[PDB]
Amino acid sequence: RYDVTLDQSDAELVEEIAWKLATQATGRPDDAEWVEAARNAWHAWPATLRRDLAGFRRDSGPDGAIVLRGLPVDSMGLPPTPRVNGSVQREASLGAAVLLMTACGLGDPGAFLPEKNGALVQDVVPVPGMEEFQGNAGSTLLTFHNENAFHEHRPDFVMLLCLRADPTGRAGLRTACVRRVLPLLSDSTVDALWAPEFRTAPPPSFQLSGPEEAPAPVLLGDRSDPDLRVDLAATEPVTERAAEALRELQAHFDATAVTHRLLPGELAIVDNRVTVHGRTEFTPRYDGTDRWLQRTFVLTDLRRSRAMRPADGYVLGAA
Ligand SMILES: NC(=O)[C@@H](O)[C@H](N)C(=O)O
Ligand SMILES: [Fe+2]
Repeated sequence: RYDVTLDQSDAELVEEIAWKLATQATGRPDDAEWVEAARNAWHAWPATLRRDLAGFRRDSGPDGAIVLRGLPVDSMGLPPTPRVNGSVQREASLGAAVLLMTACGLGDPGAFLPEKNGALVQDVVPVPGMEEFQGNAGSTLLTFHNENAFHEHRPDFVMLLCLRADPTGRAGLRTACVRRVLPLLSDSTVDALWAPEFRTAPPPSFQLSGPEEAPAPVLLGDRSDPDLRVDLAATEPVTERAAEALRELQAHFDATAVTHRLLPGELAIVDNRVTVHGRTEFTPRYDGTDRWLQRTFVLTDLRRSRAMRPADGYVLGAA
């Protein structure tokens, strides 16, 4: 129940709902009125899909991820893949519709002002000159991370909708769940990961060489079913045992990861409380045919971040 292919009937209904939202709803995706329309439209989805999503929200399973297949994307109408840094989806579209409806089903959408200018629907596309970036515009191997790990109100879910697959065949999303990793880790590493000996900075998407947060543990919550907070690029160990812990953690992420090559109309939803993600190295063409995902973050309890959301909006900033 973590790999869901829409049947023809459900696929046609969601298509209808997404078109209606994209073409008839007033305003544009970042407007509160559009998110409200998306929230109402979500409740028109077939019960089967709403039940699937509700089940995943309640229990994201041993891999902490779900992939839905057969969602609407306008492949014939799709323009060349953007090649600019900071690319975001400001205009109404089927992709924005699918993402924002689903976000309202799982919680609410949200974004962070310093990243992709706080857009609710963000492009994940390779950008010339950014090949070596540990982030959405890169094409070198992207290390495993919780999304925006530094942040107190980091995404609860990360949703990635494929508009255009990587035509080269080398790119794949990788997800690794701590539920697979924990039983395999050495006792010394587990003890290390519970200790406040790890310091984490914002990812480069926020800025370059940003200020690191205070030292804290990687593992959080329940001893048997913990959450985690780590970024193998942005998390610095404060002690020697923390360094070894990170090395062993990395090895087990690699060993336990599931690799997904997404196709158009496929939506991966990663539970960011328990699952890290990364991406394989690939060689972009930079000819408008490259990999194109759109990404929306979900906050399961938007209320918690009110102090960071002026006018009770969907964009989180300082204090
Ligand atoms: N480390 C991360 O969380 C990255 O995915 C970052 N949000 C980015 O878009 O590059
Ligand atoms: Fe990420």
